[PDB]
Amino acid sequence: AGKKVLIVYAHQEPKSFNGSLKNVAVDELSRQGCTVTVSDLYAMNFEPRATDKDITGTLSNPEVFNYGVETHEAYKQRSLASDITDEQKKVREADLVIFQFPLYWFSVPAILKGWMDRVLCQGFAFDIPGFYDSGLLQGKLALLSVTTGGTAEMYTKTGVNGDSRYFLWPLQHGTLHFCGFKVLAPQISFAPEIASEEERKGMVAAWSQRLQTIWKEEPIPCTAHWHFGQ
Amino acid sequence: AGKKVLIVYAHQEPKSFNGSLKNVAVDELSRQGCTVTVSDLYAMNFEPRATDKDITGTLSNPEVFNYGVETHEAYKQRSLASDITDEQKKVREADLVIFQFPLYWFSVPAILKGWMDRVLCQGFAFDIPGFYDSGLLQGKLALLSVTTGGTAEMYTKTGVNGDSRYFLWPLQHGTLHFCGFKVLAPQISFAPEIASEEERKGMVAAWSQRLQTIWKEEPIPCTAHWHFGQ
Ligand SMILES: Cc1cc2nc3c(=O)[nH]c(=O)nc-3n(C[C@H](O)[C@H](O)[C@H](O)COP(=O)(O)OP(=O)(O)OC[C@H]3O[C@@H](n4cnc5c(N)ncnc54)[C@H](O)[C@@H]3O)c2cc1C
Ligand SMILES: Cc1cc2nc3c(=O)[nH]c(=O)nc-3n(C[C@H](O)[C@H](O)[C@H](O)COP(=O)(O)OP(=O)(O)OC[C@H]3O[C@@H](n4cnc5c(N)ncnc54)[C@H](O)[C@@H]3O)c2cc1C
Ligand SMILES: COc1cc2c(C)cc(=O)[nH]c2c(OC)c1OC
Ligand SMILES: COc1cc2c(C)cc(=O)[nH]c2c(OC)c1OC
Ligand SMILES: [Zn+2]
Ligand SMILES: [Zn+2]
Repeated sequence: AGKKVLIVYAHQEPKSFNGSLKNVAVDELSRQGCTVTVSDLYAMNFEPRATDKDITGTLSNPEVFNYGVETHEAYKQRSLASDITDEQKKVREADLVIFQFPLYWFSVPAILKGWMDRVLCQGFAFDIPGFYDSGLLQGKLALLSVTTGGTAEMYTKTGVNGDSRYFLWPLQHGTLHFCGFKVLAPQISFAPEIASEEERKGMVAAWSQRLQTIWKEEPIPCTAHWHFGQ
Repeated sequence: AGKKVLIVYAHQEPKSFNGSLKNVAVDELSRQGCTVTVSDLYAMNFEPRATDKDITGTLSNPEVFNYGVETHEAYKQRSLASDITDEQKKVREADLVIFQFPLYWFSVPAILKGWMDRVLCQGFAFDIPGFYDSGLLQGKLALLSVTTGGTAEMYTKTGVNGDSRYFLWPLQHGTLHFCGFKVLAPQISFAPEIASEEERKGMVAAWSQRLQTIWKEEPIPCTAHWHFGQ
């Protein structure tokens, strides 16, 4: 039915497993009659650096640059760079934001980290006060769809990498919940490179099949308990 | 002495509290007679995107681009882009790598994420085998000197942000420990912007004092227990 989805996609190679997961999301959401938009960050040469080029107006303090102060004021005055406002319009319209990426250093690739740093500015995504459950993107859903090099077993509490949920914390809690998003359970596609060709097709099908009923899902409780236990 | 230090610094404004912290680290380590080098990433316009420009010459598989495979092959065949190779020479020579940055979204700014993603490549920082305790940079020390916008009290386990140690995990453990580093206790300068002209000088002065005895320090046990445990 009547939903708008933004997929923020961070992989260099269209033929990759990430590209397959993004393409199946588009195909299935499209099939459902949803509105779908993809921000293909590498193809867009998306600027990840937080710099003074992100404000085009008179600086609030031209003597000592403070990226958070200057972008907050620029957002209110409409003087942010247009690549930022282009992504902001997509997020604003979206009911669900899916992030599709390979795990780099237990986190997002820098090009996507740059999307979070620059697009989710004060005034647009949160305010002080106006964060966590009162964040400005309240009402919207977010979902991380992550691929890893490590196996599910490496990503357990007693495994070497620790539990998968541990690395989710700065993303689900520190970023998405902070901006007010309700967070759907992560899609984690373990070790596609080590899996067989059929185990891969299976992981792509499993994502497609989940997407069929994504509008029926409740979010996670995005708490310290959920991520860490005890 | 005879020790080498690399400071990887990620802040746009030389007059910032981050800039002050970097400058006192240069001043004090220089005073002790250490060899000191600073990678000032915003001044270098450091590239954060992981792309096929990171390999010069021609590719291992030009049909399907795999960043990890290609940069592993390029490292071995000495055909990585010169910005990467320049940083790897700094790291190879360094006995201690200090990361100086403001926390962005419970993590490093994207410009710094990009240095970790691009410089810490397979064959250089890690391989199979050679990770965690046996990572390729074993013997070297690493230290995160982070400033935050939130207060220490927000960064307690039952506070709004959770324990600081929770966000340190993907950086200290998933990145630095993985590559072989012994991780020195992070230096966390909580909410400098809400603090006095002093308190701030207190904070800078304490970073300078800690640096006096930095070579006597023992690394933290970089384990799940240290980050999450009882
Ligand atoms: C800087 C860097 C940091 C990293 N850090 C981490 C980390 O911290 N933790 C960790 O676990 N991993 C890490 N990795 C590894 C990375 O997460 C994995 O390599 C990545 O997740 C694999 O996803 P991919 O799309 O690149 O896989 P691909 O190699 O593209 O996928 C595997 C295979 O599936 C094929 N395929 C594509 N579509 C389909 C389909 N329709 N059906 C069947 N097969 C298909 C592909 O062509 C390929 O042959 C890191 C990698 C780099 C480069
Ligand atoms: C995208 C983004 C994401 C963020 N995400 C997070 C997050 O997840 N969690 C979080 O807690 N915060 C977050 N922050 C806020 C950020 O971490 C802090 O704003 C930053 O850490 C403050 O350090 P600074 O150097 O930038 O401060 P400054 O503003 O430069 O420091 C405060 C004052 O100290 C002055 N000063 C400089 N040198 C000295 C000195 N020698 N002695 C005394 N004073 C001096 C400065 O001029 C200034 O007036 C985020 C910010 C942005 C922009
Ligand atoms: C930094 O690169 C990689 C890092 C990791 C880390 C930190 C943990 C892990 O379990 N697997 C990895 C991996 O896959 C085997 C990588 O390369 C593909
Ligand atoms: C994205 O920006 C900010 C984010 C945070 C987060 C996630 C937690 C926190 O405790 N403080 C923050 C902060 O300091 C006021 C920021 O700067 C405005
Ligand atoms: Zn949460
Ligand atoms: Zn560790």
